[PDB]
Amino acid sequence: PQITLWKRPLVTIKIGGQLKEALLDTGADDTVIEEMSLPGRWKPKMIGGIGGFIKVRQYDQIIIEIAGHKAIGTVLVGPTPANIIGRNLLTQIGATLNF
Amino acid sequence: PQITLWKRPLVTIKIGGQLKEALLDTGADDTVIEEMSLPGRWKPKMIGGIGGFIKVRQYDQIIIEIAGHKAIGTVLVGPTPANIIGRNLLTQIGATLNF
Ligand SMILES: CC(C)CN(C[C@@H](O)[C@H](Cc1ccccc1)NC(=O)O[C@H]1CO[C@H]2OCC[C@H]21)S(=O)(=O)c1ccc(N)cc1
Ligand SMILES: [Cl-]
Repeated sequence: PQITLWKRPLVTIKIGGQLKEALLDTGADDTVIEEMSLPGRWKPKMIGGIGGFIKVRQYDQIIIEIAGHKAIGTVLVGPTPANIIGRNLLTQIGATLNF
Repeated sequence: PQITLWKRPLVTIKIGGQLKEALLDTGADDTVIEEMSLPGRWKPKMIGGIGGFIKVRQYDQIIIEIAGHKAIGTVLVGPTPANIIGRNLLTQIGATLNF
């Protein structure tokens, strides 16, 4: 779809078989999801944002559906203020910014 | 223009008579600019993201040119690690996310 920006660009995702709400976030390099149980191996990592750094679990090669579009890639799981879909997955679904 | 998301969606902006590079950020409600000495009145604000909150100065009705497109609106200034063009100004330049 074409998504205008008067409202937050919130979509439904499916991850680990579970539906969640997430924000399409062109300012995020990486995808960061709130704490949840997720099948797969993970590695400890840190990620920084506007306010500093947090600890996350890095899950590689996770299947995620984003507004009906399939991606398979890295998801960081940790205490984020919001579920954010970053460029690592937005590129997989063919998203571009246009003006 | 169309901006793909393989790389950070950085554009040149003009604000307070200075040129800067900034992210076109669909995940940001508001525009946040790295510390700079803007004239005029402001109001304190706190904004939160990954890692917690930062203190910023909220300036209203600030003129800002974004990739050659004029805009005017609220700009938050403070110790952000990135210049962030948020939805309050993305809408003014007619930006959409498309997939
Ligand atoms: C977390 C979002 C809901 C909100 N953020 C916008 C977001 O696009 C930031 C924007 C951003 C960009 C660079 C540095 C800090 C913040 N990106 C971000 O945190 O991405 C993280 C995940 O991937 C990594 O790549 C960038 C940092 C990491 S935010 O910068 O915290 C922010 C929060 C509150 C307001 N009012 C305005 C902006
Ligand atoms: Cl505004």
